[PDB]
Amino acid sequence: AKINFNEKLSQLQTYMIQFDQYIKDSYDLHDLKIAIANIIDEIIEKLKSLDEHYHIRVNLVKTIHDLHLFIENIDFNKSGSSTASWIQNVDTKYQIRIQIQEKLQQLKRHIQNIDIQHLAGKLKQHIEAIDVRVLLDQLGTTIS
Repeated sequence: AKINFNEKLSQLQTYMIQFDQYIKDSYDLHDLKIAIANIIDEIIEKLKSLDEHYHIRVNLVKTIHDLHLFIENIDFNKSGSSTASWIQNVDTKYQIRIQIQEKLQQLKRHIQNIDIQHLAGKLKQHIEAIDVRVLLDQLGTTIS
C-alpha cells in the first residue's frame, strides 16, 4: 500500500509538472490580440481619410453645439408655474443660469473631445497593455 501510494504521488507530481509546462508553453493568442490592435490602426487610417472625404465629424460637432445651444435657450421665465418663474429672476441676481450655461459648455467641450479616434487609441492601448504571459507565469510559479 505504501509503494502504491508513493507511485500515485509521483504520478500526480508528474501530471502537475506537465500541466505547468503546458500552461507556460501557450502564449500564441496574446500575439493575435496585439495583431488585432494593429488592424484597428488600419481603420484609423480609413478614419484619417473618411472625415476628409465626408466631414461627418464636423457635422456631428455642429449638431452637438446646436443641441447644447437649444438646451441653453430653454427659457423658464415664460413657462408654466409662473411663481416658480420668478425664481428665474432670482437667477438674474444669483448667476445660477450662468453656472448652468458654464456647466453645459464644459460638458460640450468634454464630449467634443470624445471621438472615434480617442476610443480607438484607448482600445489599442488596453489591448497592448494586457500581457497574459506574465499572468500565466505567475499562475504557474505561485501554484505548486
